[PDB]
Amino acid sequence: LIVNVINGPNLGRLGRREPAVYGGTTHDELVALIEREAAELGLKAVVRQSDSEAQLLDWIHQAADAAEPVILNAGGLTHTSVALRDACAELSAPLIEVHISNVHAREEFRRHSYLSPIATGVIVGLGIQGYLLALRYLAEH
Amino acid sequence: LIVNVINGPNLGRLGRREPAVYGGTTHDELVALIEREAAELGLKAVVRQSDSEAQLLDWIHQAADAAEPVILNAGGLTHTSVALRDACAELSAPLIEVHISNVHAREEFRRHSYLSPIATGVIVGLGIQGYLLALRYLAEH
Amino acid sequence: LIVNVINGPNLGRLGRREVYGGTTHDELVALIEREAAELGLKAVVRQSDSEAQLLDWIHQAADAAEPVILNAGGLTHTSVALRDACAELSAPLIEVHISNVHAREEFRRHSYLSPIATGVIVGLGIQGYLLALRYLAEH
Amino acid sequence: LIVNVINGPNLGRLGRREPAVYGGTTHDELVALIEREAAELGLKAVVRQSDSEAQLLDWIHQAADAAEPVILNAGGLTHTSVALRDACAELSAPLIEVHISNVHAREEFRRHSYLSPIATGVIVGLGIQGYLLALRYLAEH
Amino acid sequence: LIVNVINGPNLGRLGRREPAVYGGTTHDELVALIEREAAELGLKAVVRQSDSEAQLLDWIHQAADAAEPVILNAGGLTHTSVALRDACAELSAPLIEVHISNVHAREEFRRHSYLSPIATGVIVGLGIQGYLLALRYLAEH
Amino acid sequence: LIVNVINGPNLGRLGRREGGTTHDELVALIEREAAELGLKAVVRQSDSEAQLLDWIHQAADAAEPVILNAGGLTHTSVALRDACAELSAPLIEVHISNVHAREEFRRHSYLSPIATGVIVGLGIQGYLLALRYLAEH
Amino acid sequence: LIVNVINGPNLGRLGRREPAVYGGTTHDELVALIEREAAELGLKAVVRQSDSEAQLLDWIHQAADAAEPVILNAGGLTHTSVALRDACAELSAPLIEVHISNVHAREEFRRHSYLSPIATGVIVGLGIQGYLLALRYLAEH
Amino acid sequence: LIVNVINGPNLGRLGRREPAVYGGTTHDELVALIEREAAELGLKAVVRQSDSEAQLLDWIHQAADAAEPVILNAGGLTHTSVALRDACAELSAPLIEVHISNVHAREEFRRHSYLSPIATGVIVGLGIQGYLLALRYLAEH
Amino acid sequence: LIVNVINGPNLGRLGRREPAVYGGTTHDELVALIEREAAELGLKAVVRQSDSEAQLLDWIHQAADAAEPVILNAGGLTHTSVALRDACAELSAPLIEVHISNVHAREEFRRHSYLSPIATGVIVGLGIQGYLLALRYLAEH
Amino acid sequence: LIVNVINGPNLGRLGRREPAVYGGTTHDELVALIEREAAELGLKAVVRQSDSEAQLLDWIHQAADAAEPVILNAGGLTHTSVALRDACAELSAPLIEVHISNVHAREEFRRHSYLSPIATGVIVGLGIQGYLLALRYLAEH
Amino acid sequence: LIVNVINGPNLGRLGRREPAVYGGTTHDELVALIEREAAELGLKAVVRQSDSEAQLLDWIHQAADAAEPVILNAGGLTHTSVALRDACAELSAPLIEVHISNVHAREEFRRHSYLSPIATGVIVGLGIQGYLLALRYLAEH
Amino acid sequence: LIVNVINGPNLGRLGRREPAVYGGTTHDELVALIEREAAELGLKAVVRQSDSEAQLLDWIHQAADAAEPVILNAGGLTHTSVALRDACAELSAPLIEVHISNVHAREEFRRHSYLSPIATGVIVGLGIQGYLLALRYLAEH
Ligand SMILES: O=C(O)[C@]1(O)C=C[C@@H](O)[C@H](O)C1
Ligand SMILES: O=C(O)[C@]1(O)C=C[C@@H](O)[C@H](O)C1
Ligand SMILES: O=C(O)[C@]1(O)C=C[C@@H](O)[C@H](O)C1
Ligand SMILES: O=C(O)[C@]1(O)C=C[C@@H](O)[C@H](O)C1
Ligand SMILES: O=C(O)[C@]1(O)C=C[C@@H](O)[C@H](O)C1
Ligand SMILES: O=C(O)[C@]1(O)C=C[C@@H](O)[C@H](O)C1
Ligand SMILES: O=C(O)[C@]1(O)C=C[C@@H](O)[C@H](O)C1
Ligand SMILES: O=C(O)[C@]1(O)C=C[C@@H](O)[C@H](O)C1
Ligand SMILES: O=C(O)[C@]1(O)C=C[C@@H](O)[C@H](O)C1
Ligand SMILES: O=C(O)[C@]1(O)C=C[C@@H](O)[C@H](O)C1
Ligand SMILES: O=C(O)[C@]1(O)C=C[C@@H](O)[C@H](O)C1
Ligand SMILES: O=C(O)[C@]1(O)C=C[C@@H](O)[C@H](O)C1
Repeated sequence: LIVNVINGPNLGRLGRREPAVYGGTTHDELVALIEREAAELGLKAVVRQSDSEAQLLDWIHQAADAAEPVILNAGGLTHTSVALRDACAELSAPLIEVHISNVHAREEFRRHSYLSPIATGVIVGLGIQGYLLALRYLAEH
Repeated sequence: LIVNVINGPNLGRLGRREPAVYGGTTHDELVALIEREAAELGLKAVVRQSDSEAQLLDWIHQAADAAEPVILNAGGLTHTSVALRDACAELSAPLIEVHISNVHAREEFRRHSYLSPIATGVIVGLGIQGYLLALRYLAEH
Repeated sequence: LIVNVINGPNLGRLGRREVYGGTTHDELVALIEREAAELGLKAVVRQSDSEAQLLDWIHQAADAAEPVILNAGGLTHTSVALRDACAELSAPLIEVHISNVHAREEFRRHSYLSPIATGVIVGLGIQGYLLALRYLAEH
Repeated sequence: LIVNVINGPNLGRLGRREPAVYGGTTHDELVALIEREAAELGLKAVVRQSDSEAQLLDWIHQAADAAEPVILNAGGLTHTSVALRDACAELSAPLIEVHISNVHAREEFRRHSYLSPIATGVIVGLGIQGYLLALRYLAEH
Repeated sequence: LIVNVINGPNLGRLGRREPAVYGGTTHDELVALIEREAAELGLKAVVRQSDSEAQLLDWIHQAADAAEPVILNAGGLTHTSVALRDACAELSAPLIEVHISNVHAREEFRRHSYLSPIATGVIVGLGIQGYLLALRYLAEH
Repeated sequence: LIVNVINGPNLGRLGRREGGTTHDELVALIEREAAELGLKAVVRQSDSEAQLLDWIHQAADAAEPVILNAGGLTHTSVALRDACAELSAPLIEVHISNVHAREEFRRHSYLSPIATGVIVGLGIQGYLLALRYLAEH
Repeated sequence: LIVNVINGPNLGRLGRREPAVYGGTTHDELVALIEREAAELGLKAVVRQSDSEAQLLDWIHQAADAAEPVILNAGGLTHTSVALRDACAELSAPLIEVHISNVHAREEFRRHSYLSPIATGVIVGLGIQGYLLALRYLAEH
Repeated sequence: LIVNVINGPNLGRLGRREPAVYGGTTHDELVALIEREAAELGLKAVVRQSDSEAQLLDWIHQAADAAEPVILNAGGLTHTSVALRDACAELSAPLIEVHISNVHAREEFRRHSYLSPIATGVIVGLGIQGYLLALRYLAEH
Repeated sequence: LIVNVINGPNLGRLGRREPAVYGGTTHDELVALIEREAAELGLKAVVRQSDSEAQLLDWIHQAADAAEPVILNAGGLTHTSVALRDACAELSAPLIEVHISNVHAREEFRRHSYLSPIATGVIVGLGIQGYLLALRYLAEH
Repeated sequence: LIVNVINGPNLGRLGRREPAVYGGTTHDELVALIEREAAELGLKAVVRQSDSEAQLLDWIHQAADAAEPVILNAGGLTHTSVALRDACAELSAPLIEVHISNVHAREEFRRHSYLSPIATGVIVGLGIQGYLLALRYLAEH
Repeated sequence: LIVNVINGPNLGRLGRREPAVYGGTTHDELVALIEREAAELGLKAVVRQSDSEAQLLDWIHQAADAAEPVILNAGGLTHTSVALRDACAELSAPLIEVHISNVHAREEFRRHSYLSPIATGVIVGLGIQGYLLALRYLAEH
Repeated sequence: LIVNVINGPNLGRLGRREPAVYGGTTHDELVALIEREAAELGLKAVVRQSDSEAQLLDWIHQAADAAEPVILNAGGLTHTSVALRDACAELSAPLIEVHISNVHAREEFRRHSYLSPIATGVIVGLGIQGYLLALRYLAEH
């Protein structure tokens, strides 16, 4: 059972700066953490990160075609991209929107998400653990 | 450690009505589910519900005095109540805001929350499992 | 059958003074019960300044599949809790306002109930409640 | 005592389309039903319908000049006509604004009315019976 | 010469938290300072606090029936409660809206009050002394 | 301590037209209450924004507190706000009328977010209530 | 030459019911005044009034083809008619918008005009004499 | 098949007193061009224009009863008429909204249409050829 | 009877720039025109210009104490000054707001006036002749 | 004459979902249809699709350099990209914006386009036929 | 070649109250810096400050008549003054708007400028060096 | 001492067409001017341009990891890109935002920038010299 975990722009640099806002973990540490939690639940997690909106669209496309669930932290494109929203709306399996930081306690523009209205559900502010709680929801649904 | 799970107006009726929106589980079964998960996790779950703002405020106050964390589904008061937000901001232990339904796929006025800017984090649209995921985050701190 | 008339905060002091007419709350319960007997209905007329109490009355009506005529006072404009309790009614809900809320302060022009109500009557004074009965008498 | 019942554009076709929104009663049938209820109340009803704003303005002018009350379902002109509002503000007898459908459960632009601030009262969402109820109000003054 | 001083939700806990916004004086201390100033001024002050909306309305109804002035710090109901405003609008004697904190220098939502337009006057930002100044006004009036 | 009471535009004509207290009368009341509180009140009025700014600059330099009724400039003047922001002693914004029961435009104030506190609609006594707060620090 | 004076809906009832929001002068009396004042200025005024938008459009069309000035009191259509603003935008000669009452001292919706951005100029609040002054502007070109 | 092409206010004046914002083609030349295209397409076009909203409504009621498609350029009433929108919402055959000018390159208010949300589709800015393209859509369905 | 004509900031420089729609007339030539016309009417005009807000307020205070009328072109302050509005709001005689240019055909910020709602009337876009029309109005009251 | 038909993100997947919203025609079959209609018209169509914004900008830069027309369905970038609008605004030949779906009958965010104000004109809701009607306008200019 | 540097209200107090904003340089010191840099560049700088709007207007009127450029830091009047804006629009030589602090990083009202749309360009946030950069642009014309 | 100058989409085509907006200088020429003034100043300028947001993000990451300053003309992404803003907010060295044209003099959407609030300073409207002025600020830190 495959679960795609997809990270958007700038998330490749997790841990290098403001560990107050996004955690101390780097992206390789995140990938290993998610893979371990996913094996413990009976799932396989494919974890991918890209700064390129076209590349993220490609991965969502493949997820739609294989009818696989998506855990998406779209970074900045969360608030700006209709193209990514429409590609995510093709997913027949669940879609969990994840934000490491509490986007409601930050700038006003971070409060609006193209993704939330079409997601199965949203987890915000729970730090890197939010990804792990999303997998666990997909294990039980 | 004690975790408080507080439910706001109307959630006493959980399970009888709009089962595609809220669960099929009743509040009684909900309380049981939470307690069992909390037990597994090394925690103790104190799960209470009320339709009165004054009573919710009283329980939040108690949690603040006790330095205990709160998992709050405020129901309609989420969107309307400054008095509740202000009492919640007194918590020193974590506050997770939970909604059973995906408040972002619903009427616009449900997209606005007084609680979210002052919560540690927010979990929405993951049905009743959002409560159990919130327990799991607090297990980790 | 039974029709529930539910009045919200401040409405206990009807006709008292210190817009809404000179009829008191006692006199209105009597009016509604007279008119409803005449229509062949049983009217239960209840008032509470407590939101939680209003909800419990709504919940009861919804369990018994009975109609509600609701003047929710200030909470018309402010309570999502109450809207959601009323959205559970399977029998009709008629939202009533004694005053013409459209001829007053701008904030009184927004109701959380109207979108989920069967219909709404506004500005016709106390008779508003009687017209709602007459509507419910025809179903 | 004459009461003037006035219907705006498109309502000549009542009963024929959107019966789920505007009822299955035709406009001839409405006129009869209203005339009957008026007589039972001790009133005489003059029911008229035009798709023409100039026409509806004329009939309002006559009602103002005879000091007769008006029951008005102005149809789409509810939302758009300042001219109709002003003609109506001249009236010294009462003005009751009626809508068949519940205009607050429908498109956002139907929630705004130039007539409501200047009317004695408003009835909405009670079907055709909404006209009978306004007649009952007027018999009582 | 009776003055009612009425405190709304959360204010039973004054001085216990956020002492930089609301002060270090407790509610019981505040009762005593208000009582002492009211005596100096030739007034009898009745100081009451509640978390319950319905209870505040009853207190205001009694002030209405006895033509007594009210000094009101409605706390969070300031910005949300029309029922509270309506009850206050029946007062024939002066009404003083008081806030301890400078509500204009805090969150945007605290900058709107249902009470101010119908109050005699408003004092904000002058701490606990705001209530004492409102007493002095009423002794003058 | 010296406390500066500053009145903005049009306030020189108080008492003419609707309280009945004139500006001379107002100065006199303020000075009395100030002395009863152990303070020396300096009360000035100007229709000129530049002059108002100068008075505020001087209170900042002398670390004195200001009671300010800015009149119509309350709702309009960023330059006045910034001058007041420089004050290290408390600033109290006072309005004679209840600005919240009037036109919408009067419900916005450039001064309130930077003031220590605001007193509105208590008439001329607001100036004396603001004196009393200042006397207590 | 010829100057067109066009009044829109409700304005044929000037004088009766009414003001003075709009004066005590009647529409016949207004016609006489304008004609007289126009005579004195060496102009011929043609004064016409209609509650029909299509009829007012027709009169503007005639003025556009005759290359004649227009003094326009559009009534409620001032605030609502794009079609009237488009007819008037065709005029090559001057267009003077006139309102009897001071539209800026009334309801907010009257403060908005489709005609003002395309008019040569606007006169508001000077009563009926408003028309006579526009004539005198037209006499000077 | 019969197709109705209905032009609303001021469009009788195509080509006379203004543009190209609108082309140099007169209404009669547009009628001839539309009839030639229709015939080439195997259809019969009926082209009607009015400055009167009531007349437009009558024509729309007829097309609805005749189950005939409509190409509508409602002119200024596009932006203003709820009554025209509702008459159009009843058409069972396609409705194509056409504007000669590019309404999106003009005033802000031209950018809102009551008709677009209930139209099959919309063509704007393509000049008079827009009508001939709408016809061609209808010949293919 | 004395009439005050008061021009605000930058107006001293009339006819230096840019001749539509401020005109080619200088401030000196405008004083002379206003004076002749005032005499023709049986009135005395006192025409004054200043770039100082305080100076304007003083001139307004004089007219208020002398129960004299004012024709005011506040220039930029029309849009920005509550002080100037409050000063004019004291005038017991008529106040006419004048603008040389059609402020409705210009920047959106020029369509808001603090003066218009308290003025007797308003004249816009009729050039320097606006001031003479204003005098004419005052001659008749 | 080369015409460029450019499709944006997700549109390579046409025909796979929401047929319904976008039709059953695949991208391959669309290219063939547009090629064949172009030939009928004496044009040569070059039909390209990409998920990459950078790639779209290069294709529009080439059309700007070669002075060739563009039919552009920008998909989600329609409502979000200034960069795309600016590159389009450089086009010297006609630019026709196409949407397969009726974007005004869908979410509010879809009713805003960066492209429309600088397009020659806009065709929406006519299905894939919209691309062929756009070719036909270009054949005439 | 003369260059007017004009400083608006409160800027006389530079240096002695907000090093973080604003900076440590006094007005006298800024004068000497600017004159020095200007000499380096072959310009003569005239640097002037006033808290009086009438005074600033007069200096802008003078630079207008002498066709000299202006570096303007209007302080608070930037956000509030139409009069200042209009005087500035008369300059034929370049007008450089300067702000010492980054006004986009501050309260939302400092983000609106009446001067930006009419300036040649604008420099913000580069501290006092902003004045010296503007001179360098003017030295290049 | 390295300074990176980074240009966004369409800016490769500088100088070619639109020279009254963006100058007649081409990109190659810009790079030569920038490198020459950086030498003059004791600095090394690395000047790059890309139409790809992913590439831009990578350039900004490398500047963050090297603690180098950035002068950024983001082009259209200025107004639209949160992902860009976030990458820029990692920069420990100064960030200068530069726009060639005066964005406040253009369309309203150009007056909003995601970069301004997190930049050190912003230069707009000063043409190509804007970049050289930003180089000079940075020389002086
Ligand atoms: O996971 C984060 O909280 C986020 O999604 C990442 C980068 C920012 O652009 C988002 O707004 C928040
Ligand atoms: O958990 C639910 O999704 C909710 O919190 C409950 C009741 C409603 O009032 C809230 O909007 C959503
Ligand atoms: O009965 C009505 O007029 C009302 O519901 C009663 C009290 C007020 O709070 C409502 O706005 C109106
Ligand atoms: O009868 C009413 O429901 C209505 O007035 C009739 C026609 C529509 O235009 C209104 O919005 C509702
Ligand atoms: O007195 C106080 O400042 C307040 O009234 C009390 C609690 C908060 O909820 C109000 O916003 C401010
Ligand atoms: O003191 C008064 O209430 C006020 O400050 C004076 C003049 C007006 O401009 C203010 O809005 C209120
Ligand atoms: O004459 C004017 O006052 C007006 O044009 C006439 C009738 C109303 O509908 C307008 O708002 C004002
Ligand atoms: O044909 C069009 O350009 C239009 O429909 C005609 C007249 C105007 O009122 C519309 O805004 C555009
Ligand atoms: O005469 C008028 O056009 C105006 O009063 C004069 C100067 C400008 O500042 C106003 O906006 C209009
Ligand atoms: O062709 C369509 O209708 C559209 O251009 C394509 C995809 C969506 O992102 C647009 O909103 C509509
Ligand atoms: O130069 C400064 O940044 C400013 O111009 C000075 C004073 C404040 O009023 C401005 O907002 C910014
Ligand atoms: O440098 C220019 O002024 C700009 O940064 C470049 C391209 C456009 O998209 C921006 O709005 C302005």
